[PDB]
Amino acid sequence: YDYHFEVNGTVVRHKNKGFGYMERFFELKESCDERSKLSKKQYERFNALFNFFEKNGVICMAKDAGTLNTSIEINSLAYHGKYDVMKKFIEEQSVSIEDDYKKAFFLACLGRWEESYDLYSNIILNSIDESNGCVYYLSQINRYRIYQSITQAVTQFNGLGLLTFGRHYKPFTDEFLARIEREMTNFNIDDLFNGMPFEFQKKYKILEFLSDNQFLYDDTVKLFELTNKVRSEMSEGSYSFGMSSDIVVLLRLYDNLRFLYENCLWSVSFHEFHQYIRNSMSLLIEKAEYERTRDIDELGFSFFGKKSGFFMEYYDFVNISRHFKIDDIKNLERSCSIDKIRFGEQEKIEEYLVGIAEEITKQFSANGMNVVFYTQFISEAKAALYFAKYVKLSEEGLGKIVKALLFYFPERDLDIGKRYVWLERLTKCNELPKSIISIIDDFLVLQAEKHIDQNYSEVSSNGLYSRDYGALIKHFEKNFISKRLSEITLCLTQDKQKQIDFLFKLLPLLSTNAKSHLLSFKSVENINDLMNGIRIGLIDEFTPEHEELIIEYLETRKVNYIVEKEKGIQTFSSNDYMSTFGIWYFLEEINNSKMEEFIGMDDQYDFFVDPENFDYKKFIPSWLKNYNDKLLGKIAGNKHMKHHVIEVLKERVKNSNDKRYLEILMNYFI
Amino acid sequence: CSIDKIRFGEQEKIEEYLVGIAEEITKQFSANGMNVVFYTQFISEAKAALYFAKYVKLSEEGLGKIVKALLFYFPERDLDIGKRYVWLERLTKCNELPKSIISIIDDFLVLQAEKHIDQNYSEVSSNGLYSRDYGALIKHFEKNFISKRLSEITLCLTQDKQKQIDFLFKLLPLLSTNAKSHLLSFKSVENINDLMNGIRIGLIDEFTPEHEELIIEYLETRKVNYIVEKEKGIQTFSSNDYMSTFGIWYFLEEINNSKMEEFIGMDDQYDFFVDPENFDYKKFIPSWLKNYNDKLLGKIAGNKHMKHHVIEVLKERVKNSNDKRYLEILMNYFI
Repeated sequence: YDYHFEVNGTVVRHKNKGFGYMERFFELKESCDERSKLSKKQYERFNALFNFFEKNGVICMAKDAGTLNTSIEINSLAYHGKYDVMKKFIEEQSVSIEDDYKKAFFLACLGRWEESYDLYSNIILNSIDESNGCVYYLSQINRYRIYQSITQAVTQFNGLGLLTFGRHYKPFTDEFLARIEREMTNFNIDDLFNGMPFEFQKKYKILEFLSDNQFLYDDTVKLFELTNKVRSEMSEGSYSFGMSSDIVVLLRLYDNLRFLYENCLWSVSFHEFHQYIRNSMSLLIEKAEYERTRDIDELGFSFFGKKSGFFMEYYDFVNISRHFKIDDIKNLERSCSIDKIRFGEQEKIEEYLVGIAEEITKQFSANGMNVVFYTQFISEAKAALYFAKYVKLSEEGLGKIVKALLFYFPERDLDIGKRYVWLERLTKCNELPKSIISIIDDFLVLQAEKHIDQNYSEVSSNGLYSRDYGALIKHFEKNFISKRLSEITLCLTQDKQKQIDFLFKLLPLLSTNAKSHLLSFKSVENINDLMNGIRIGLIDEFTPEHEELIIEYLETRKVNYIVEKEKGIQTFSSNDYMSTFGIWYFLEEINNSKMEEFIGMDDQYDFFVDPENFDYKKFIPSWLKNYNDKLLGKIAGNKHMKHHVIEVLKERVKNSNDKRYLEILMNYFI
Repeated sequence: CSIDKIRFGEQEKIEEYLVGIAEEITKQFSANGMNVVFYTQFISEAKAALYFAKYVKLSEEGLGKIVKALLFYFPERDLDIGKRYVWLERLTKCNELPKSIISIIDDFLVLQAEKHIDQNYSEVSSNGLYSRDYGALIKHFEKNFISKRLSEITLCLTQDKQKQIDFLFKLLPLLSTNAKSHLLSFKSVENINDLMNGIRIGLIDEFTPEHEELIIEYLETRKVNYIVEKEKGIQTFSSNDYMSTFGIWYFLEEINNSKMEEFIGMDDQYDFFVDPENFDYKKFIPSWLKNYNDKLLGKIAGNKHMKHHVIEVLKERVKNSNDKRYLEILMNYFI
């Protein structure tokens, strides 16, 4: 406790009433004349210290305070996702025990935990020379955190991991758990630092914090204090002023990532460390929304135009891609406008996104699925391709990304509906060239080659099916036709049942001889195809067979929920057809005057049909996020709906962090 | 969060903790023994407990002890007069101000009317809230209120005592009819600054048409002076003039002279309220809505002569700049 060593590189003295020795050391640094007044045996020791503080980024004190720059370098292969380079490092003869400690970390990052548990164990038996407990102590910790990772894996593999993994996997044999359970029983992680020689203690005191949560505590308290200071500064007008709250948050985050990855500590894979980076980055992105919107005069234009959390680099993309979940990112997409946040280093990011797509192919196409690695890696692969919306990628890099997100991605963790959500996000900073549409068209002819049996369906959670992949094609290029889809339409018969419905949903993609031959084979006979007909652009003016069947479905609904309420069941907006009927009646697409008797089936349907009768207490505010441009124009034209739903928007502007509700209010309703 | 949407229970024994805060204040400033070590940590608890008592329901008998410790016995180095009003107003959210507390707030205005026999005492505030606001707090919860001890001080008044002139005039609607009759007899009007210094600051409310005849005479000669200032190059006059007070009292019908439109365009701000139809909105800076009070923003809610213009000119900063207080104007006193 003789000095504060702040995160910028400066030194402020505290609890030092004696002599000031770090005062002397930087007077010896920048003055070569006072140098060589030393001895000879104490001069080769000086070249170690100048190399040491240059690595750790310690600069002169607060008196001679130079302008320090915000830079970071993590020279760790596991941080950058160099998966092939680690496999060529593991399949190589090790020289030292310091190279054994890195392979046991590189196996553990590759999900090869049964080998890393063994490889950490060989370090423990070979680290006998007392050169330093630094190898022996940090391997006891990393092994016990592997065993904690195995034990919570076999609880979620032989336990919950049957219906969510596809089978009852046993990636760890019973002979393995019969070995690792008795070895790690009677092993106290609190007794590891205290049972360790006195040469290790008071020479490695900073490593005692790795046995429990107190290596995160000094940064957790600072993160909670500076969050309230930023949220007070975001409301009181003050920007980032000098050494502000943003750079202190960023540099502590970078020191934690660089201590843990360079020293190969397996604490990188905690939940509590993934929570620290998540709350450290979500504060900096929230402060970045406030520094981009510029209000005050020229004092702040020089203060921070866009730096210290206001600009994004390669190291910031990787932290969000690895340490967030998707609902974590889905928070910030409406609290912040990340599309307005400039992402730099967009060529180093492109090497990261290609390496992930080229490590799904080497994991899900060939044999050896490696289900242990599949648990850890699939979150990072999901969040990287979800957050790849805002980077600008070249054509040779996007082709490996789309061809993995479509084909090689596993269906257990990403269904067919959560592929369209992320293929569409790759059209924000990109268009669809002729090389990416050809990959999507390679995927539609693969599913069409699997729709022979009627038993195969498309389990979609978002309601978005394999027809929307071709709808994303026809959004950009209207003049496109499909080759192999016009060849599969030659075989039309009653043999394969699922070829009937799937080829109908891709009608503008077909050719002239493909569309006419399909209409000669079949026609429309259900309103389910009518909902499919609007999405393919089939029928503009509905024939009165449809308007009969629109209210016929409503009449069967009037049969349905009356006898279903006696049994307690309900089909409220199951397939959203009657809700889509509600928009159709509201946009005056149906000229029937018989739906006044159908009022009283669903709350969404009662909103569109009789807004004077529908009490607006039952209105759900999320419905306004799902209405297009033309629908909100008619709501701006009404008087019955107009001056009442603003009170719903008035309680969502000042109580929800969703910035969409402000946009629906100011652009349409006022 | 929204702490008003949090229900508090055990209010029968939250009150007993808030009374015990009020007694330890009283046992340390009605008494001269101030243990300063205990003062360091107890006042931060006593400050926060009275601050966070906005969200409890108190009694009438238990609220008498809390208000007396807040107004009289709280130390001034921790609560100045600006902050005492911030917290007395917080105690009147869930507890509508009863007559036993209207007595105590009246006791506080008398006890500062007797602290200005010196001419050298100033209420060192920090929030821009002063003794006048406590009088507004009584008038808010009881309009038909006449303070028959502030009346019995402001009548016994002489022109030598100047500090209580600028103190009891700010507490004007609480005084009696005989008490206001004597009090107005010590201040009159001399020059064109004196026609509005005691009104635009003190609200003497001399709303006579002979008074406004000299006001429209001043801006007419200023319009003649504006022609002279236009020949000099700078057509704008002094910014310390009442250029905003021109039309705010005109649109709210405190100036009822018909010759106001003949002197249109004094320097910059005159043409807004006297003529919104023939008004150039490109010269209108919409940052002026900060300097408007609640009622003028409520007054322009029924202003159909600029209703197409005031909505868009407010959005031009709200949709672009990060103005958290301009957004509140669109929410409240607009639409």
